[PDB]
Amino acid sequence: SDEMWFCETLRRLLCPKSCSIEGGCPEVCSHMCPL
Repeated sequence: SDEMWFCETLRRLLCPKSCSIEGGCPEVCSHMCPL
């Protein structure tokens, strides 16, 4: 817990959540978890 979350939370904070809903998100959002 909180490990895989942390990366995805960084995603949720630095990337617009719309990325998972509608899209239209910058490619940085994709490599926010390069692990």
